[PDB]
Amino acid sequence: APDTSVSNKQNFSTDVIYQIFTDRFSDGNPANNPTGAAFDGSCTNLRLYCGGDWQGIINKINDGYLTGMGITAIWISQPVENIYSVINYSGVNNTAYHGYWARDFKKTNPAYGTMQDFKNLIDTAHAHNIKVIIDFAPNHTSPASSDDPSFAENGRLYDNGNLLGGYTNDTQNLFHHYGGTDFSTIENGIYKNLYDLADLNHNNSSVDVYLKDAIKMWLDLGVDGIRVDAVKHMPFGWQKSFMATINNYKPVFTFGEWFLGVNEISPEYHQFANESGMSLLDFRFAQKARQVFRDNTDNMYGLKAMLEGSEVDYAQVNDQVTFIDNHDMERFHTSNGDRRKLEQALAFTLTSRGVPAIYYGSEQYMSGGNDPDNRARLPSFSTTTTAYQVIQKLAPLRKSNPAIAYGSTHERWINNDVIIYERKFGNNVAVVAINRNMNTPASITGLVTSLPRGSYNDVLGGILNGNTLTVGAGGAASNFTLAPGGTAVWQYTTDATTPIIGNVGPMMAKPGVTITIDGRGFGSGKGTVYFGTTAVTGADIVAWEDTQIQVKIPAVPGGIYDIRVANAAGAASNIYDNFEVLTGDQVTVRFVINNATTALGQNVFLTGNVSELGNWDPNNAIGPMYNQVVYQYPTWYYDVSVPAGQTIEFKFLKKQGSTVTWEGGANRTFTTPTSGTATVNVNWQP
Amino acid sequence: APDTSVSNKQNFSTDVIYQIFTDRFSDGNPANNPTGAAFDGSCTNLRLYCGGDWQGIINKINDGYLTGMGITAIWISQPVENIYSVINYSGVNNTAYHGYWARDFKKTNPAYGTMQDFKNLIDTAHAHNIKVIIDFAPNHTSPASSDDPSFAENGRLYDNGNLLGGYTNDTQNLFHHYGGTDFSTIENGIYKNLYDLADLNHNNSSVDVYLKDAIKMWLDLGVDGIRVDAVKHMPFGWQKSFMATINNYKPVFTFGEWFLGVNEISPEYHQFANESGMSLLDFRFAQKARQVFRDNTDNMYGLKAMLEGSEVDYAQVNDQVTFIDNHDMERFHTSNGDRRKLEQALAFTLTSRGVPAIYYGSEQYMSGGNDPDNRARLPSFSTTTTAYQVIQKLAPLRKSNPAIAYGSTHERWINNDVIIYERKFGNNVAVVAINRNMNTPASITGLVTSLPRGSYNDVLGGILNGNTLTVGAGGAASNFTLAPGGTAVWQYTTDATTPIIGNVGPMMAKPGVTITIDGRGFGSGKGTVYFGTTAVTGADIVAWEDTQIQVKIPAVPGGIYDIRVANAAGAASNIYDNFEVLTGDQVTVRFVINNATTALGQNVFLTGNVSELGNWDPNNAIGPMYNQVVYQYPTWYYDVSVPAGQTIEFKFLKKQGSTVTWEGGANRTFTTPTSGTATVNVNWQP
Ligand SMILES: OC[C@H]1NC[C@H](O)[C@@H](O)[C@@H]1O
Ligand SMILES: OC[C@H]1NC[C@H](O)[C@@H](O)[C@@H]1O
Ligand SMILES: OC[C@H]1NC[C@H](O)[C@@H](O)[C@@H]1O
Ligand SMILES: OC[C@H]1NC[C@H](O)[C@@H](O)[C@@H]1O
Ligand SMILES: [Ca+2]
Ligand SMILES: [Ca+2]
Ligand SMILES: [Ca+2]
Ligand SMILES: [Ca+2]
Repeated sequence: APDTSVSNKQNFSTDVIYQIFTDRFSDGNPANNPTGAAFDGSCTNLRLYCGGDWQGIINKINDGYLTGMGITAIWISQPVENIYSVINYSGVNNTAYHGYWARDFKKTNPAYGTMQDFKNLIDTAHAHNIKVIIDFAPNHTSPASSDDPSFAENGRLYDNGNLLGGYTNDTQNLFHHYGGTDFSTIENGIYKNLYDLADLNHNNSSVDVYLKDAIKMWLDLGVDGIRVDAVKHMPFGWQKSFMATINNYKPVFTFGEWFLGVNEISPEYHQFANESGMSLLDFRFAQKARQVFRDNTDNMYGLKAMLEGSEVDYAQVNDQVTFIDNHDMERFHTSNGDRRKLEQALAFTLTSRGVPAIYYGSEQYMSGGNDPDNRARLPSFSTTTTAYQVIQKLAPLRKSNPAIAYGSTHERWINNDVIIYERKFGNNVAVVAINRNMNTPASITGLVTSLPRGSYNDVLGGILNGNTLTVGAGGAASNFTLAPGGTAVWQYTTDATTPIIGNVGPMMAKPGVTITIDGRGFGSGKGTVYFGTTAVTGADIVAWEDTQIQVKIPAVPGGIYDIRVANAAGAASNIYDNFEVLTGDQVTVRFVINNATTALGQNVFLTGNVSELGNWDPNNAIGPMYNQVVYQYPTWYYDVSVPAGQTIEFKFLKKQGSTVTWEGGANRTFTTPTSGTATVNVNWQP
Repeated sequence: APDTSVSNKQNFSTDVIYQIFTDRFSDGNPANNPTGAAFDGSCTNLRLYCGGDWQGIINKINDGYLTGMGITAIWISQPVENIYSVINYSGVNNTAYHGYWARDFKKTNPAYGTMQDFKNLIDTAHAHNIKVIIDFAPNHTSPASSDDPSFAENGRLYDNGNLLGGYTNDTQNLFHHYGGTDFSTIENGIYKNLYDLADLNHNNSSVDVYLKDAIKMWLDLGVDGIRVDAVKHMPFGWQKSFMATINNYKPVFTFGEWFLGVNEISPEYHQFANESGMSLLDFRFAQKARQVFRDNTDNMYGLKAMLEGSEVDYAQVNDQVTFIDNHDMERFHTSNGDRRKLEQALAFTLTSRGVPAIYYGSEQYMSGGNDPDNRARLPSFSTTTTAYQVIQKLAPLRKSNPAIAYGSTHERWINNDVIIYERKFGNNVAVVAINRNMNTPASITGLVTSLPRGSYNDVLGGILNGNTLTVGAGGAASNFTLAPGGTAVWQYTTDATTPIIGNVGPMMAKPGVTITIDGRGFGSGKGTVYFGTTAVTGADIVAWEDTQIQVKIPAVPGGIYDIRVANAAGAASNIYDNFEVLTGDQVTVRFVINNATTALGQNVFLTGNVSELGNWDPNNAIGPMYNQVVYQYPTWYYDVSVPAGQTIEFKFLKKQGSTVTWEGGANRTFTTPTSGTATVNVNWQP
């Protein structure tokens, strides 16, 4: 099937995501509305249920509101049954309208709909070529107090109606009981509770298996993507075994939320995007885009530096989900802010690298502060706003122009207020020019592009005051004045003769899994896929066509491989690196080491004989291990994804700067479980 | 030996070449000076001999003039015996002072020195770590008139004293007798005479073998590089067999001259750089640098487009020889024009990609128009000009900082008069800021670089009004004013932990030849070199150290290969592409096809079964063939380098866009000569 197909659940760069708070979009079925204290039909108390549901989204796909805008994927609230309690927090009543307070991950939230309503939403979305992404929040169940078991539903977890347990009297340790986080360390934020939310214990085998069975059920119902809540707050080794469960079963595009503030660049955030098996909401993009287009706290050089820097720091930049606002920030459009600012920031996001997400109601110029005020019901379904038309004109280019979906980003002209950038993929080109200054025109002289000679018409049709671009010989444009607030997009597409890989999904899986390689120029006849120097041909290539190849991962040793395609004529593609072949299915094992005393800046790590443990390489060792909450120094601990059902060999080490101190003695051995978790508890061998 | 060693004859990106017109630099031996009418000791008449010789160049290496400037390679006038005639062109007397009128390619020009002086020059240069490049001009001998055999020496060619023949009564057909070129087409400029120079006929086996024995003789005398004259004027297929003779024998850096005018971008020029086996004087760079820093006929946006476009169009941009003026251009500095223009442009060239060449006397601010006025005797040997000091501070960086020798070029800040670019190779960084505006300071706000946080001294120590750069977190530099005319260079080096290939030489040779791979991070232990998927290890790697590997080309089929290095730990490098493995030694064969009538825009091409003939691929066929001068339409002809001593199969095809029309019949076979040339004259087969 081609790369742009709705059946491509693995890669979303050709898509535009519309993020819906299900309760706040459309009430298509009033019979499923919560009653009494839990419901507010006027939606003026934004902490209560207003009535929006899966039938309302079906109705808006059907009548052309969503499809008219060019949307090709929707991201909805977590679908699972939530608690029914109305919680009073300091006067204000609060309900689970947002879908984040789960009680049963195997059932639906009936305010949103039934299992049949969910099936009908999947089938309507697919019939209209829209992919469906669901939130999934495996970190916690709901607000709970173990001291007061009558508060809310005491964080209770059920498995298809069957009670597994609550927070009070948790004799099975389904939950963490360490108090609440103060967010001081990443360790602190993982094992302590977020606010009053009952923290699930993923080291408990019943919790691990339950959540893995639950995600497979939603994959069996046809979902096409997953957005994981609070990835900063769950053990990264458990989330890698969770991603291996998805990828080795039915791989679908998965991304998480790790919040970053203005000007925060975090190593851990970039490591997580690069090594977890999921991508991230691109807060680095979003925060700089709001500084340049909204708050004017940075200029075009800051935007350029973010695009140039992120291209390097994210191993797969085409998988990162970009946005200009969402449920965790003030709405981009403000009361006293010019609407052209929103329109430009949307045109920039839709033409930039990554997978663009638009927060519902952006096209209706909704304004509002932070939660709950950024989640008002959307006030209108007018299809004639400039913002609606901006998305309607640009969002189809992700499907039709491979340069927009996959290309490189090249700054061609810049000054403090103007950027002109080019996206390029093979011979496909798009050029975007943005003047954020609203009172001064920009004189553009000396613009060179990769466009062939011609008079290119602005894809926006002059609605954001764009103009035609005349390109002569050598891609040189004739000079022009870009209007105050001007935004224009120019493009050229052709068929590629060289194979070029634009995206690969999934990025981590065991031998025998089919991955999806998307791009252009592969040709019609089956050629060769290289995983390192290993060639895969014939029957192992499950499908081959010019924009997409599906191929089985060869039985190569676990490790990181470069992927390369050669078409039937032997012409080879660019290399798409950082593919992780797993040793096999994964389980999370907690490694605990006692009596590992360290100096200042010296930390304990783990390594061993499988790729999952760094293959005995100190530079790739697992850690630094943790040593504050579940166990305290000099005992260190860490939850690590490792191959299931096999005897691994390992050793601990201390590292400080360039010095590695290994444990002495014989190498340690451990036979991992086939599913569930296990704990290894040992003592430092000098 | 390391990449920066004087013994690395294959790659010159760590060098700075100083171009010397031997007669116009230093007369170190007055006893070898031409006498009488051929000589002007005062060098007032710039068309006569002034006395400069190889002993004068030895004296300027030994007294510290050249070594003090940081020069690491000299490029001198053609060393071979020239005609002795004083030619009178319309009253003006003229001699071979420039070395371009050869009469014997196997002897030295006596005015420059004996064989002994040449060997002493090689040894003195090498002892002082200077490489030696010679001109070689195999397109012609000298001014000749077949009608008047008494004019000049009638272009006579000798072979070590034995007359091979002259232009009048050329019964052996050593020369072309088609008249002079009008430069209307490439074909016209190849087979007709340049002005009155007796054009050699490379399809004559005596000429072919003589010129290849002559070059081999000079490689045996120890020369380190060859600059070939008039590459646009010899058959490209003969030039490729000549380059293969060099590269399969004693590979040295070879580059040619193909003139480009202002704003001229030629596809044939780039195709020759990429496919001939030699690189080129980078006229594209030179013309744009002059437009921006000398003439003001373009601004920094055009310089940016030149850097960014040349990156892509040259398959190996690190091998192109850059410059701002030379023997075929008016001097960059004008009579009492602003010296800071020259000083900024030299700084620009010394810190940019490729191999920089400085024309002698640039450090003495010599001015003058076109030939012979740009070749005056240099007027001073002062070592205290600002220009001498600029070369001295920046030239060593090509040896010490691999980002300047090999790195990418990245514009980081720009406006009409200011460019700030960054060179990067691994984590080595150099950042250059240039304000060409001589009256307006520039406030640089928003500069982001790859430099670590800290303060950086301008490497030029303020001599071109540069300043200290303070870099904070994120590579963001503090706001500073770049003075009018300000140029500053800031850098950071640190050792490469992983393999990075910066250059490969030669780029075209047969199996068994040793090639030189230069870069950083290869480590001291032998690793693996890949030519495609063919791993080469052990005894086939002739030498391996951290900055340089020498390895023998494996016995793979002829074709274009990617080269990649993996150090002993298995970390792999970037891919260096476009390496051509030849099928074997090369001979040039003339292919002639008669009765090949074509339509509007339909042309004849040759293809065949060796890689040299495109391997039957019509998109890789040799052509379009020629049909004007040696043979006339509908007879087409072409001189093609093919493997020597074997039976090749071939066919002709006609192409008009995408329609390929083949000859009928069984494929033609020919057994190529082992040495010399051959002609295949054949009839179109329907
Ligand atoms: O704090 C990050 C994450 N924690 C849990 C909250 O329920 C969720 O909405 C939030 O986005
Ligand atoms: O000597 C202890 C430690 N040293 C280095 C070896 O690679 C590793 O296998 C061993 O466990
Ligand atoms: O083609 C330019 C070139 N032509 C050939 C001439 O010999 C040389 O003097 C001149 O520089
Ligand atoms: O297709 C015509 C020509 N092409 C290439 C084939 O190898 C040769 O055998 C054939 O005659
Ligand atoms: Ca409802
Ligand atoms: Ca947690
Ligand atoms: Ca002399
Ligand atoms: Ca010629």
